[PDB]
Amino acid sequence: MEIPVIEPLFTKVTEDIPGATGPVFDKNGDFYIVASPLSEALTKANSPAEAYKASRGAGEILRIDLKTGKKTVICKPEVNGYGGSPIGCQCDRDANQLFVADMRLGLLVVQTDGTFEEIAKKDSEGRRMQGCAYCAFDYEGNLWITAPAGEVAPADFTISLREKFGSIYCFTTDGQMIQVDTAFQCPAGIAVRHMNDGRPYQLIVAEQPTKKLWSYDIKGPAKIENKKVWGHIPGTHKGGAAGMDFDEDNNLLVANWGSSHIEVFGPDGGQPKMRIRCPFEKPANLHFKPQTKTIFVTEHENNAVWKFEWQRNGKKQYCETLKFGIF
Repeated sequence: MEIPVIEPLFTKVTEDIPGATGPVFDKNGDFYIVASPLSEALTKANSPAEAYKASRGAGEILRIDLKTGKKTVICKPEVNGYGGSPIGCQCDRDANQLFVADMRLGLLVVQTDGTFEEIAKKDSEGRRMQGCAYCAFDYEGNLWITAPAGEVAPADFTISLREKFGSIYCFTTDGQMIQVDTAFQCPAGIAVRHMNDGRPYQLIVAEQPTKKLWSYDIKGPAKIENKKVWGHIPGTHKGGAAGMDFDEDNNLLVANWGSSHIEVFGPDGGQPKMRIRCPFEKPANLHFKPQTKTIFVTEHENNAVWKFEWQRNGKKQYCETLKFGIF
């Protein structure tokens, strides 16, 4: 019949964060969120004129106190007077720093004290870098990245909502920014499926407006092939798959922005196995709290962050692993 639905109790975490996104935990269990006024301007009326304007500003990386919901500004990135537009974050393993996809600046590495380095003006072949949105570390330390925006600053902001110029990258452990595919209409969330023993072997990439999840076989660092449609995202609403994350049994949980649901895919994809009804239309991003069943969810109806309890712990993030396994 219909896909099965559950409807958990979501508890409020924090609010008043436009385009709330990039939830992430660092190595000390500090919780961060990113504010994206550019995202908000893109989902509103007169978005052409509004978002162009909003792209001259800077988004924010915030630390959230989990008890009180109080926000502290960590970083308002900008380079040569071009404001950053961060979206998605991952924490590094060997040092306590955030890798941050940025739609104007590319990829950033942001320290807890608020300094940041911009990683790449150009890719490995000398093409100008594209603005990035979501990223995912594999257990080998390669960062897989979606790039829905056009060329990074100083180019005017452009985004692949209608036209197919969104790209995929892999930033390798030895410092190469390699473009691994292109021609997506607004690629969004990205994730890496691993074998039980740690080998990365499948890349899952969200393509938002087309309501598809794509998969590739991972052959090695920056080596992907056998592009296929892997999952179908329900609904005909404006929006689609955004952020996504794995639980410890490799179920993929996907924010279906505009649908009021987080979709749950099993290891083999296809149709979602279940759906999770949210008390808001626009779930945008999600992230498990380390060693818990707790999922943190950002949403653009109330511009807030919430949490709920899932069936099992999240997949261990890269930052939770140990370089030598036992130490």
